[PDB]
Amino acid sequence: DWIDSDACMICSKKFSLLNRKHHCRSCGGVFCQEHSSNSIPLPDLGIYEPVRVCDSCFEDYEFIVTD
Ligand SMILES: [Zn+2]
Ligand SMILES: [Zn+2]
Repeated sequence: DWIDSDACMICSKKFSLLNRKHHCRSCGGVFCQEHSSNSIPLPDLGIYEPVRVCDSCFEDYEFIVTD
């Protein structure tokens, strides 16, 4: 499920203490803060409080909510 890498999957900037690593709880990828600034619940995983997701997973969720 979760993978790891040394850089953001969207912008390829390398993580460091000044640009920390974060995982998307929906897709398992790694992203910088700028590309994972939103959080959403993941009911299909039994998670009902907002957890961090990447922009792509956030859009997917938002599309379902306002469909
Ligand atoms: Zn990034
Ligand atoms: Zn994601």
